[PDB]
Amino acid sequence: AASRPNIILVMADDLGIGDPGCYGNKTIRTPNIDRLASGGVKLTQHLAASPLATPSRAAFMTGRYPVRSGMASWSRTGVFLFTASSGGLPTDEITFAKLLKDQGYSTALIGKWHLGMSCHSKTDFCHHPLHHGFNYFYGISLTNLRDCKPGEGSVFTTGFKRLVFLPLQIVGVTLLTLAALNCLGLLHVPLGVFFSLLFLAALILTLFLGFLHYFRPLNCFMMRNYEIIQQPMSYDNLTQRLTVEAAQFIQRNTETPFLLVLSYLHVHTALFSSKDFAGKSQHGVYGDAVEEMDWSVGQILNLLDELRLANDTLIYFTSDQGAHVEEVSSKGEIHGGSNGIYKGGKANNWEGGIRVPGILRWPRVIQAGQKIDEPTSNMDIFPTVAKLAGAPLPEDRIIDGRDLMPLLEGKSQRSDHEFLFHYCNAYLNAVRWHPQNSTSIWKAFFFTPNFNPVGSNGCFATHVCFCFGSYVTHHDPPLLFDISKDPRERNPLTPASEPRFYEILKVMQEAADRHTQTLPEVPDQFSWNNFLWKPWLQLCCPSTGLSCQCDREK
Amino acid sequence: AASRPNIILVMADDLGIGDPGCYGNKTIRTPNIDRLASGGVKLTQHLAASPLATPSRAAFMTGRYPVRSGMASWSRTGVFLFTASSGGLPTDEITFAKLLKDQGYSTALIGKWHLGMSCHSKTDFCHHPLHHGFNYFYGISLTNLRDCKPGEGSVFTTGFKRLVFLPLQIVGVTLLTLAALNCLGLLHVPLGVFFSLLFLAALILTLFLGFLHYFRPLNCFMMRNYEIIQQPMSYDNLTQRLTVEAAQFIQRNTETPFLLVLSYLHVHTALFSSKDFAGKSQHGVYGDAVEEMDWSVGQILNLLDELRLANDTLIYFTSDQGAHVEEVSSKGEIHGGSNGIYKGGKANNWEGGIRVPGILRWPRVIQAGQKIDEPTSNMDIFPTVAKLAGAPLPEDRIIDGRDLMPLLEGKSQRSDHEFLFHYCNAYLNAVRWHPQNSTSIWKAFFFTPNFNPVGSNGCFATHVCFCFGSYVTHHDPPLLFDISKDPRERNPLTPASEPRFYEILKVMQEAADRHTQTLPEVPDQFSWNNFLWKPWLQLCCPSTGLSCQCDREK
Amino acid sequence: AASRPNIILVMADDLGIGDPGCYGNKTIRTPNIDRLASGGVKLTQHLAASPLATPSRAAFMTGRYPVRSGMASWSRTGVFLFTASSGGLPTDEITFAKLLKDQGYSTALIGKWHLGMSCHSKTDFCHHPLHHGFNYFYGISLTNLRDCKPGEGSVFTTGFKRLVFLPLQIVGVTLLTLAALNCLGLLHVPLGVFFSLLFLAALILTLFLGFLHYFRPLNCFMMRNYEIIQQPMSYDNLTQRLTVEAAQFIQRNTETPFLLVLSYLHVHTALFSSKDFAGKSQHGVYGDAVEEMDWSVGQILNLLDELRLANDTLIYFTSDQGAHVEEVSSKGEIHGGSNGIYKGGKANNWEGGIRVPGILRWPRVIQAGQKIDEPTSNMDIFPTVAKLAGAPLPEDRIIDGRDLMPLLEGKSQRSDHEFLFHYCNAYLNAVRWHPQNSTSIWKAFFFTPNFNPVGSNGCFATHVCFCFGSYVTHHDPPLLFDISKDPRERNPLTPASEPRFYEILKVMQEAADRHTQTLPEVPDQFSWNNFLWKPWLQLCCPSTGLSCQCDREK
Ligand SMILES: CCCCCCCCO[C@@H]1O[C@H](CO)[C@@H](O)[C@H](O)[C@H]1O
Ligand SMILES: CCCCCCCCO[C@@H]1O[C@H](CO)[C@@H](O)[C@H](O)[C@H]1O
Ligand SMILES: CCCCCCCCO[C@@H]1O[C@H](CO)[C@@H](O)[C@H](O)[C@H]1O
Ligand SMILES: CCCCCCCCO[C@@H]1O[C@H](CO)[C@@H](O)[C@H](O)[C@H]1O
Ligand SMILES: CCCCCCCCO[C@@H]1O[C@H](CO)[C@@H](O)[C@H](O)[C@H]1O
Ligand SMILES: CCCCCCCCO[C@@H]1O[C@H](CO)[C@@H](O)[C@H](O)[C@H]1O
Ligand SMILES: *[C@@H]1O[C@H](CO)[C@@H](O)[C@H](O)[C@H]1NC(C)=O
Ligand SMILES: *[C@@H]1O[C@H](CO)[C@@H](O)[C@H](O)[C@H]1NC(C)=O
Ligand SMILES: *[C@@H]1O[C@H](CO)[C@@H](O)[C@H](O)[C@H]1NC(C)=O
Ligand SMILES: *[C@@H]1O[C@H](CO)[C@@H](O)[C@H](O)[C@H]1NC(C)=O
Ligand SMILES: *[C@@H]1O[C@H](CO)[C@@H](O)[C@H](O)[C@H]1NC(C)=O
Ligand SMILES: *[C@@H]1O[C@H](CO)[C@@H](O)[C@H](O)[C@H]1NC(C)=O
Ligand SMILES: [Ca+2]
Ligand SMILES: [Ca+2]
Ligand SMILES: [Ca+2]
Repeated sequence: AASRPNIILVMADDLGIGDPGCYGNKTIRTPNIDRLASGGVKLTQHLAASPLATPSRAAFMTGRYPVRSGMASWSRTGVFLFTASSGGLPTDEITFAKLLKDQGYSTALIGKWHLGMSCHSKTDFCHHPLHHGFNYFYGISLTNLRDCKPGEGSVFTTGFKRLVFLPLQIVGVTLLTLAALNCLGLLHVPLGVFFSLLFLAALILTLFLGFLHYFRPLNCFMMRNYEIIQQPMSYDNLTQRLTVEAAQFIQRNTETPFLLVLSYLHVHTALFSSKDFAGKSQHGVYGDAVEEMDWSVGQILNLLDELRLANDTLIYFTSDQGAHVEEVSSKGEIHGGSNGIYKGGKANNWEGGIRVPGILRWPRVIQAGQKIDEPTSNMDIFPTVAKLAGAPLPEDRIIDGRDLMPLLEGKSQRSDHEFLFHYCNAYLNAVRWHPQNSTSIWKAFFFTPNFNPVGSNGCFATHVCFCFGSYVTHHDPPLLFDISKDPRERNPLTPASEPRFYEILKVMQEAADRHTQTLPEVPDQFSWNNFLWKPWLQLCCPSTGLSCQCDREK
Repeated sequence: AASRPNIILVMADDLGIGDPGCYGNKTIRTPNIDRLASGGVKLTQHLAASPLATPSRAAFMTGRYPVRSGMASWSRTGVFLFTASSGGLPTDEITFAKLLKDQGYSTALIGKWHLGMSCHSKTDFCHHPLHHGFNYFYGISLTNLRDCKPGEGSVFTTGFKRLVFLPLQIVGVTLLTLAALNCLGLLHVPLGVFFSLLFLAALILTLFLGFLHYFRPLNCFMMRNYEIIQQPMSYDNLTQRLTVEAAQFIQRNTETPFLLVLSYLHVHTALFSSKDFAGKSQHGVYGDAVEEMDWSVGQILNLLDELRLANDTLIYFTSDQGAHVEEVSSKGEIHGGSNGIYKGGKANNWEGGIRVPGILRWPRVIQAGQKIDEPTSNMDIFPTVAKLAGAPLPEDRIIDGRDLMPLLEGKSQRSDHEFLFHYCNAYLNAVRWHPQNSTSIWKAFFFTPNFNPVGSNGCFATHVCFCFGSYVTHHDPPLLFDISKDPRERNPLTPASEPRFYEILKVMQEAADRHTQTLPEVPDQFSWNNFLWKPWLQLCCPSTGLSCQCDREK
Repeated sequence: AASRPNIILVMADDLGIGDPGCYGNKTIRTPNIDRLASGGVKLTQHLAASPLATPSRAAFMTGRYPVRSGMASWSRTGVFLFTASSGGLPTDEITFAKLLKDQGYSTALIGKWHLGMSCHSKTDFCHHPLHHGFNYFYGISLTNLRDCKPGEGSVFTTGFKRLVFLPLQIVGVTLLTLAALNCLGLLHVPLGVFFSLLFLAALILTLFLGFLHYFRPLNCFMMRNYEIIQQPMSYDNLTQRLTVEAAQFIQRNTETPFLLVLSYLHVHTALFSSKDFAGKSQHGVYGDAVEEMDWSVGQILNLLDELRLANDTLIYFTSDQGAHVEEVSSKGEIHGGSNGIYKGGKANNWEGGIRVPGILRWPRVIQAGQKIDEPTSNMDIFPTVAKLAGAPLPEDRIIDGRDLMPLLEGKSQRSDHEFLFHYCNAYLNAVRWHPQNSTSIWKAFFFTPNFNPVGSNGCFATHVCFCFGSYVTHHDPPLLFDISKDPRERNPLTPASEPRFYEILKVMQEAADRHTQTLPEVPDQFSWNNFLWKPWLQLCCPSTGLSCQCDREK
């Protein structure tokens, strides 16, 4: 309440709720994260606003459902995949960094943004962190990917199938069949037809080889503020470089209230580790990455102690969504983390998709060793930090998040989230209703993703499930659950609360009905126009030839 | 004589007469085959009707010289090389399986057929085993080949030279020369000429890469009856899978007279072995394959003993032709077996080409431990088994084979084969005359194959010798031998029997003359029309894309 | 003086003056070369006439500056790089081999020529050793190169950049950009434009792959006299094969005065060694090659002792120019030798480029253990050997070399080289003035090569420095040195001899002025016409197809 503490918000990438020690895992070392939970409050029902990166991060920055800002797609691509695309967090949205910057906070983003970069010109930076309330940025504008690390697979394999391999197999089989029919004297094949087929194969293959050659340097690079500093990105000491930049930022601000958003690349695939962590872990390179990340967190923690800032710094730890079930190396090396008890994971709205770790420590104000089981959202951070900074909330627009501090301080027992809505990109997937004066958590599913292998935990054919069409199965009436009684979501409710369906579904359907009546009519940041590679947007660190390449970090 | 015993005919692929233990080899373990010879009769002059697979097997199935059925080519290709080709054992030919099936035998083929599959439509199966007297088929329609096993060479290298590498070298050298002449100002080369050359190179290379990609799955696959069960064929436990199918067939017929043809893939190249045999042998992976094959034979033998069928089962063991001398890995790893004393081998009519093991066991009727040195043919099985089954011989056509049982039972001392003819595919290579009341074996050569390396045992330039033109050398007068005196064929007769040439060559030339007067005028199953790949004949096990691929065996 | 001794001239390739034991190196074993220096005279200021192979060897053969014979280029290519090019030592030049052959010497060249081969027809051999005074030739017509040994790099990388990789990157980026603009609806791209781009890429790549495939066999091959004997050249026992041919030549001439030029392939890159030398050395495969070369020299030395020819054989040892500083494996493996104290090296006119070992032994006439510090040239051999053979010098043309024997015999104290000129290919680089009755060595630089990495010893961007344009920096006034006081050339003279510049530069500039007034107007053996690959000049040892390939040595 206008006391202006320092604020550090830490976001892991695809860390599952079953990964940290303090959430039940007995073999992953996260001693510094569980230190945070033991010294503070550990949220038990903390819900990301989407099970994919870009929309979850949009909602975290704005305190607003991603559909309110057109940051959720209608197509299969739910996150930005090219740095040189025009979609991004709209210029008229207000982040908590801007709210806090307007109150005199020093603001910095270290690590992953994934909310766009430029719009019309490669230097307008309309969606860049520095245009969205951050005074300093060190990190990457897009995301880590398999493709960013050579010999680690590709997130584009499904796409290569429709657009490259299958057309090229049709052309090739047509050419071989025509040549045989010609040779057997069943068909005169004009050379023009052979020419057309060879020409088409050569064009498809050239485009494909161009994509293979250029994607990593054009899309996997490090920036400081508006400049490229390493292209392609090096994984050498990556996490340590992020740690040093975050520690240095804090040291520049020991007498100035500051806001640090520390947005790790871990543990999104293309897993990696320094020499100090490699090989020595529970579940493969995944474990080394998880606990390299915990090391980095401890380094920041030890800094605040050394600098005597720990008592009046609020620290929040989360991941943007749950771990990715379908993430399996071609050699079967099991990447992706654990969501523990809960079903599903990244890219669906089963509990393992959206229930993420949520830890808050603020030693001066928040009682240590607490545990909040009430439903909270990662959109709640926006109003929490705004009030703490003395920044008024925006009054020209809806804010879906709710201040956490009355709950964190014991002034309140039940959170201000009687209804929450679970979107699958742009499509309303599930409604959550934790009724008042009640303990149960009603959860209806307008649809469910068709898990690709039988009985399997995920959608291993398309690597992620989708939200619409052939990949999904609608349910009428809505398909109801009680998350209070079974977290594992392993039995769909019907015989128990049957004398209650139509009365409680009507109050949940009206909530959705009332809800989608506040959704206005906004540009789609994921339209083809805004998703596709635009040559004039491509940032290219000057090198020899037309090559994009430098290591100004070195 | 209408006693209807069970009948098992076992055919190895390219097993040389110098390979089995019971034929003199002191380092290959064939304990189950030599068991057969010790319990039965071991033929010393058993002669395949051709030194190549397809015609030898045609003659074995029909009891008839391959030229009688148009199953011998005039070109360099002597065996079928594509499953989707229309040549095959003609529909009007009668196999011993059909003769025996018409007497109520249960009939089965396990393993290699190599006598065609379909004619006009991919499902007419006009040449398939089930249309030629077999009630059940488990195996492959074509043959094992180097190309069926990845990283094992190719039988098509000679062909790649004429059709791919040499044209592509001409185009490439023309293009480089033209570019230099253009650049030096000696010749204006229109872009159309460069375009034509590049276009032609691209087309040749695409066709070649298509062949490299598709040949194995389109031609190396397992079938049961009319259905593909594994495509491409897996070599995992291959011989054991064949053993189980053959044992199961016998077990379905313990009270029904049955005919099992067991036609191994061993020891034709693409050699292979289970884990139980790999590495532990005499002469490389060849030895492991030979004695894996002997293991399989012992398993059938032990079955008949367990089931109490051994006493009234006739068993025959042979290979389709002699071992392949010219079969040498690129790394020099010596594949192909041994023909021992005899000269030549697979694809020529020297003794090592056509003299093959021939073992018969029938404990109730055939005295154990016997040894027949009289000339016999692998065409003799057809009338042997027909009489045993009570099936009358076809009387509308010539049968060249002769019942073996009077000889096997000691009722006769000299076989009914005063003259035999040795074809090199469609061309009469050699005449054999074992005169009556005589011991010598006169063998004339109308021509001989030009062994490619000097003094070498085979034709290592084209991998096999041929039967016509540049690869051969005619001889007038016919070039005479006495196989009784030297098996090694190491000295051509002239000074010894010189006062006998013109009198005995005239009686052998009249035999050939009389012989080729019975050869009628028949379709060529090896014409280009019938040898070449026809797209509409291609069996393709349904998979994703246009790919031919399944493992319904699994 | 018409005593007709035998004469052996030994030339290493790129052996630096800091490599032999007898010149100060304490870790390279050259026991047979330093034996030569201990038994004879070791020249301290022996200067190659050029720091590149072809012109240095031209000047050695003719006793004449390379510009006098048009054997120095104006372009970046300073040596012949194709056997099938028409440039070469002009037919009107006279070598010392021809002078000596005309006096009745038996003459032989063993090893590297690098002065051309044929002119208009592949069999005119207008520039071949046998047309330039040698009666016998065993060796290579061009040079050893990285490209002659597979997996050893390429001397053409810079060229691949301008002519292949950069054009192909422009075409590829244009194609990818056009495809994206077309796809985004900003530009209709006609198929003709895509076709043109693909066609151009295919042509560039075909030419490049043709160069990669054909360069080694077409340019790296062994000859005896006018015939190819091994194509491509084998490195197996290469140095030993050269040793045997040189020893055999001597043995054919134990009673006939003979001239042996033994021109090693060592130690030019594509380094190599027999089994007897591999792995056991100071500075890598370079050391093994250097001391394999010393072994070969000892073998010739021991021969003359065995044959009792050592006392009246004059032996000379040198290398054609200094070691190559910029020669570094891609894996950083340090190839190229050491120039010791002196600056620069191969392809520049700093002292390390042109100051080479120079050893003479002639036990009957030359006092052992001597050391000549006077400036001498590798052009001095021509008149030395001519007088020894009784051959008169050519009187229709200038000879720049000067007989060494008055100096070697102690009849004279100062050499006849008051002025020498240091050419960078065709461009006068430096003037050397060792004034008379003086000890200092004045050296002016009209220009200097711009060493590519900062402070680096060489020009590592273009692998060698050049002589003109962007790679060089002119100096007015000429940039003066005193080589007597500092060999390392590490301080440019100005404050010391400042009251002497304009008076001594005017006498050195007049020397150059007077000098270039004797340079006549001659064909350029390095014109594009004479450097470029001509298809009709290509020697091709007959093989299968259009392939150039044989091992008649075997
Ligand atoms: C005629 C139809 C062509 C459509 C091709 C669209 C071009 C796709 O653009 C791709 O985007 C990536 C940029 O990050 C790059 O790696 C590749 O250069 C590029 O091929
Ligand atoms: C300094 C920020 C970028 C300005 C440089 C503009 C030129 C960008 O050049 C880019 O190079 C890429 C591969 O080399 C291509 O794939 C892109 O089409 C091209 O736009
Ligand atoms: C214009 C001249 C073209 C003649 C090419 C003949 C096509 C050869 O057909 C080949 O047969 C095999 C089928 O088993 C396949 O592996 C290949 O698809 C195919 O290229
Ligand atoms: C089920 C028995 C076959 C019916 C399927 C008909 C389609 C066969 O498709 C075949 O695919 C091959 C490679 O994919 C091509 O090389 C052949 O030209 C093509 O005929
Ligand atoms: C239209 C412009 C084309 C110019 C290409 C010049 C051809 C270069 O000639 C090259 O020389 C080498 C001979 O030793 C060979 O290895 C290659 O065959 C050849 O490509
Ligand atoms: C015997 C001396 C040479 C006579 C043979 C003339 C034919 C030379 O053929 C050469 O083959 C090379 C690659 O194969 C090509 O690159 C050359 O353009 C071509 O001229
Ligand atoms: C923080 O609070 C604890 C407990 O009240 C105290 O021991 C510690 O010294 C405080 N640190 C600072 C920097 O005030
Ligand atoms: C703990 O994490 C590992 C991998 O990070 C996972 O395999 C395991 O299932 C997790 N624990 C539980 C109880 O799920
Ligand atoms: C087969 O014959 C042998 C010897 O006559 C006998 O020992 C054996 O029991 C017989 N087997 C059967 C199944 O009749
Ligand atoms: C026995 O077989 C091996 C290979 O199978 C062969 O090398 C050997 O020559 C054979 N024995 C005789 C006597 O030929
Ligand atoms: C060479 O000279 C030395 C010393 O004068 C002598 O010992 C040796 O025998 C001579 N050799 C010949 C071959 O004359
Ligand atoms: C001796 O030679 C080696 C390599 O041949 C070189 O590294 C070293 O510098 C040389 N010695 C001196 C004193 O330069
Ligand atoms: Ca994520
Ligand atoms: Ca065979
Ligand atoms: Ca040199």
